[PDB]
Amino acid sequence: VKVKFKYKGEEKEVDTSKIKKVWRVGKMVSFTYDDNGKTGRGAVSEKDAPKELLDMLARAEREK
DNA sequence: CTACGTAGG
DNA sequence: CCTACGTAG
Repeated sequence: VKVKFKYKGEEKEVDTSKIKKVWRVGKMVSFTYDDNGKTGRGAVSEKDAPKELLDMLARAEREK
């Protein structure tokens, strides 16, 4: 149910509902996410990015 | 080793 | 300022 990525040498999983912001960098989907009020950072490839997330990205792009 | 987007302490 | 991320150049 969550986004799986690697950040600074480790695998992580975050529930989409935790995403704050998302944007595109080449083929990479980059983002920030809530970690208790603290702001995490994560990135994953679009091939490994899950629909919902891709959906958030689209809207964000559409908007702006 | 550079580029690309964006924010973090 | 500048790294971190995935992928290409």
